[PDB]
Amino acid sequence: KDKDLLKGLDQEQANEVIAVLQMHNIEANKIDSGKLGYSITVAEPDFTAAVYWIKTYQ
Repeated sequence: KDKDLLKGLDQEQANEVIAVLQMHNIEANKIDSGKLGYSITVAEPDFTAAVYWIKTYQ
């Protein structure tokens, strides 16, 4: 249930991503890691939805 959605996007920038996820009322989890920094992960089966909502942020 942990995948890199972003790379090195700090909390101020991640606020964009967490917002679009939270807006649709989906399991949105904020993950910290070394190669990742700050990113947003979602429920494992809902992986498609996470990436889907970020398509409008590309």
